[PDB]
Amino acid sequence: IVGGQEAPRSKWPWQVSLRVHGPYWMHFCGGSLIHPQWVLTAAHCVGPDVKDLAALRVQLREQHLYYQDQLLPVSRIIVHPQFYTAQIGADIALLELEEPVKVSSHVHTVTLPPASETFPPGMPCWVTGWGDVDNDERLPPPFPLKQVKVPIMENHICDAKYHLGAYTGDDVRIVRDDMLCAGNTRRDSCQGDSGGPLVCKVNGTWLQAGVVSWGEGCAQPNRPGIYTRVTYYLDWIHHYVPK
Amino acid sequence: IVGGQEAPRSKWPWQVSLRVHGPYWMHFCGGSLIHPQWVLTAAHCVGPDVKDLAALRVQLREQHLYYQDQLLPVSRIIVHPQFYTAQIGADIALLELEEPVKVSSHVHTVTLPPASETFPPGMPCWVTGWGDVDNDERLPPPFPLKQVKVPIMENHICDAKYHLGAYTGDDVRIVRDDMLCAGNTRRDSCQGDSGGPLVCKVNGTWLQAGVVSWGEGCAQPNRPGIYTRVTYYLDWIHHYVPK
Amino acid sequence: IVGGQEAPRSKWPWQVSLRVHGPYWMHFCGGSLIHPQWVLTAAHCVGPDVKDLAALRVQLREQHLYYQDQLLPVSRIIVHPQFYTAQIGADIALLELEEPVKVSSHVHTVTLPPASETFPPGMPCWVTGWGDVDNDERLPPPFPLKQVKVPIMENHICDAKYHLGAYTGDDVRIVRDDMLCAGNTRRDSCQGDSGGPLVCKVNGTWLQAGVVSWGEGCAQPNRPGIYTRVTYYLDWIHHYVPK
Amino acid sequence: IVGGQEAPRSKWPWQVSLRVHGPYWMHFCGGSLIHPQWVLTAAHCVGPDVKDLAALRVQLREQHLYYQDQLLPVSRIIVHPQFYTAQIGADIALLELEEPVKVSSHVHTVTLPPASETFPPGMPCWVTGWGDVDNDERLPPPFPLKQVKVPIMENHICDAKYHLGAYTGDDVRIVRDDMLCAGNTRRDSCQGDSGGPLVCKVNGTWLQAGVVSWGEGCAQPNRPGIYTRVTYYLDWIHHYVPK
Ligand SMILES: NCc1cccc(C2CCN(C(=O)c3cccc(NC(=O)[C@@]4(C5(O)CCC5)OC5(CCC5)[C@](O)(C(=O)Nc5cccc(C(=O)N6CCC(c7cccc(CN)c7)CC6)c5)O4)c3)CC2)c1
Ligand SMILES: NCc1cccc(C2CCN(C(=O)c3cccc(NC(=O)[C@@]4(C5(O)CCC5)OC5(CCC5)[C@](O)(C(=O)Nc5cccc(C(=O)N6CCC(c7cccc(CN)c7)CC6)c5)O4)c3)CC2)c1
Repeated sequence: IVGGQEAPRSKWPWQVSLRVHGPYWMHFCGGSLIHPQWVLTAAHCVGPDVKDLAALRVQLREQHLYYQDQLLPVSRIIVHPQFYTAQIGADIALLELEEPVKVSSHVHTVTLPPASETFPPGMPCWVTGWGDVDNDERLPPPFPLKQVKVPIMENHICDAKYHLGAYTGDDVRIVRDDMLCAGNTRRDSCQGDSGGPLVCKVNGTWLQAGVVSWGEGCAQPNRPGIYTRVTYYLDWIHHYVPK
Repeated sequence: IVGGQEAPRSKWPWQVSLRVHGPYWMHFCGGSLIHPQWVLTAAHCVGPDVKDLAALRVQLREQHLYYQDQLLPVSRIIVHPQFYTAQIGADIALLELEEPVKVSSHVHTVTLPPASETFPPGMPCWVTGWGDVDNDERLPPPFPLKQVKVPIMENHICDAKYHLGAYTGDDVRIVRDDMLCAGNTRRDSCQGDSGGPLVCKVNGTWLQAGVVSWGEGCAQPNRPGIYTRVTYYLDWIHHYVPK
Repeated sequence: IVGGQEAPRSKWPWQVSLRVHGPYWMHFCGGSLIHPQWVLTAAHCVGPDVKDLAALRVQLREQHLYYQDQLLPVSRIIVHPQFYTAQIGADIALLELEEPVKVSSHVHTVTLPPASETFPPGMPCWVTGWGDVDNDERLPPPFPLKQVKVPIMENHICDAKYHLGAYTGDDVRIVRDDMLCAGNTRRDSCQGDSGGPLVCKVNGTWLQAGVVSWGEGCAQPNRPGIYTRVTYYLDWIHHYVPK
Repeated sequence: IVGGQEAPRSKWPWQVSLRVHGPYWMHFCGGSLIHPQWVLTAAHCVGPDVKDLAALRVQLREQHLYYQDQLLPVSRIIVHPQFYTAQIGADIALLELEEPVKVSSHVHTVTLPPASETFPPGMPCWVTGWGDVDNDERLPPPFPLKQVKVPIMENHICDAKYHLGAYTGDDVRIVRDDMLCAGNTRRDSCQGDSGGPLVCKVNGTWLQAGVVSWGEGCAQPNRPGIYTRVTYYLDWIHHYVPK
């Protein structure tokens, strides 16, 4: 998270950290608890090549990575079959947990938006995670969960911005219809935030609008952060995740 | 180049080295001289973001990088407008030199294929460059130009290999019709070879079939190297480069 | 620490962590609390060049680095005047804190040896710290304090091992009389343990025999760890540190 | 070499490069040809631990490393038995070549000073090599031999300078009597120059005054480069090297 600050302990009860087996169970991506037994993340965190389920675990909301881990095994990785790279799209994946989580005030699910939900441009939304604090700058120990408020932008404007200073033809699309953009040169998601949630409080209720997916670096001029647009994939989500 | 040998001095008179300004004019991609004032290379070497032309030079064929440099400045970078990433495609670009070079047996242009040539399996094809000699393994000093003979694999066969060990659905095409595949687990291009030529000998004349573009790693199982298919982009090249 | 285990919370109440200012207050050496206003450490951690005091803090015993920091500023760095490099010797220094700390069962001083104690082989001695767990292998998050029991080797025996596999003449002393040797190819201190304590239990009271100083690598054949011999420098310590 | 420039091809005919076996025969230290069959270098290049002679080779004067190597095997490494570290001293070593070199105008020996030679303070002397061009800044390809003129300083002044900004007692010697200092914050030797020569033209004749040994970094304030003083070790040199 670039430009953010450390979250309050009572916020973001759905944030999860994805861990890979090595010298220690290292954080490599975020995710969100969308059902007691399912985590929503980015395909590129876990694909497109098949990975060993035994080398993946999930950690539910922690204020500081690694301090009090209680790592959870995964029973299935479901990567959207249309995924090959983030810039092509379909950058979305589910992780089925071995057990359903017992939810509490502190750890519980996020609400998915209705299909008809229109997150208007400029709506203040929040992105969270334990990623880099700027380009090639790791989050320091003790690894606090960070948050930053990022305004939604229209795809047409996000696409336009990505063409400024690029050779790509102005009619050749960069920001696809299954993506969603937010952020600016002061506030953005970054590497290691991928897979985590972009949430908007709509009339009092938090909804997950996006999954951190890509961008050209972090908080660079005319390069806002790009997310997988949750409404676009609700039908695929609900093919696996009970409603 | 993986599994090469050092090229003989008399071979590959069209090979060029693209240099970026820093503590020294460092090689980052290859190219090919296709006219006395024009180099063909990969878009991803110079795009999709617009670069300062002053920080780019071209070196004509050299047997060892850096030892006898005579760097040439570039007047225009022209990147295919459909280009955004190598995985999507249109990974092709042109550099116009500030001056026409003088040709000789030593240093001369490569012939572009006619539109009809498909370069089927069994064609004798070579890829050349100053790239890594294996995954994350630099070409050592004195940086000789290397070559390797690479077997062509039909696109559909290549596409199918790319799906092995992947989550991506089998009907979601990875290897696109503007690409071409060549190489195996012994013989491949690698990072720093990008933008260089894949040339095949057809009725006694070397024709540039491909531009080194991407792959999953270098000489990895089921992951042949991928090249931009030059025939696809002849009309575009001809918008800029004279007969 | 090589071949350790994580220390129990109730052990080693004198262990401290020395921090340097940067993107975060990063651990670079250990120390020991020998009086409420004084930390003992290795000269090479803070010398021989004079450092900005403002860029140095001390952390009192912590079970995991960084998670619950309460950093303390230092008023004086006092480095043994004979010190230039750890191989020459006098690898010993004192930090005076700006305030006296409050002691407890949790956090308290270590007892210095009487001048007469030699710490011969077979004494039960432990070394503790937050250093590497093997050569070029960091302690992973969550950075627990580690301990390992290390066998003492008499100086002359140690000196003789240091000559094995070396060109240095056998009568040119390597392991000096102000050093002490402990450890083997399973059990050793390592980088980032420097300045921390080697403590041995003598008639029911833990005495600090040594300050982690140097070695050829960590747990390498014929290369036990080398510590500054605290008895050697008692008079110097007592110039500064009260009874 | 810091602050220098590329040498003329006709200068420094005695410079040699020491090579270690790996992915390529990499330069790691310099040396000087002091007899047709002997190279003078620094002990720390090849010691104090014993190394495999099969993994060492010598390269005679090259204008650019690696371009035209003709590597020579070594028949014996003689490390001064008083050597353990550069800061202690005796940082001098000989390498006996498998064959005597046929000397020429281009490649030939340097003259050793008489024992009585006094290189006065301020005498302009030259240091050469293929080392770093500043702290942690490698010499770029194509690796030209560099030179820099460095004035000799008296040991007493060099020692004094190393005490400025240090905790080491002003009467505790840092720059020993078997060392010699030269250089300043604009001109110095650096890492990878170790083992090479410091030469002074005395009344028309080049003599080797020093062997590059150590310093605190390169071209840092009050930290001139430190060399092994050749006159000090003439008797040891001439114990092995014919006169
Ligand atoms: N043997 C043939 C041959 C010949 C020559 C060269 C090679 C190479 C090709 C590359 N390669 C692969 O294995 C490889 C394979 C398949 C796909 C890819 N490409 C990628 O997936 C990737 C990545 O995006 C994944 C991590 C980088 O790598 C590519 C291919 C060459 C570079 C790329 O197309 C690429 O780098 N994409 C890209 C495109 C646009 C922006 C960014 C970028 O700036 N990022 C940093 C910021 C980050 C981010 C994360 C979270 C949030 C934000 C928002 N602030 C941003 C997103 C990525 C990255 O895609 C690489 C190694 C060998 C092989
Ligand atoms: N298991 C016990 C244990 C516990 C804690 C820690 C460890 C470590 C200890 C260090 N270690 C060794 O293997 C080791 C072993 C023996 C000796 C040494 N020391 C050295 O020889 C060295 C070097 O000087 C050799 C390269 C660095 O390393 C030391 C020991 C700790 C650091 C040192 O004392 C040291 O660094 N010396 C030093 C002293 C003064 C200046 C410079 C320096 O700034 N240099 C950079 C510039 C360079 C230079 C080259 C050419 C020309 C110039 C002139 N401009 C300068 C010279 C070195 C370096 O000596 C290191 C790894 C494990 C082990």
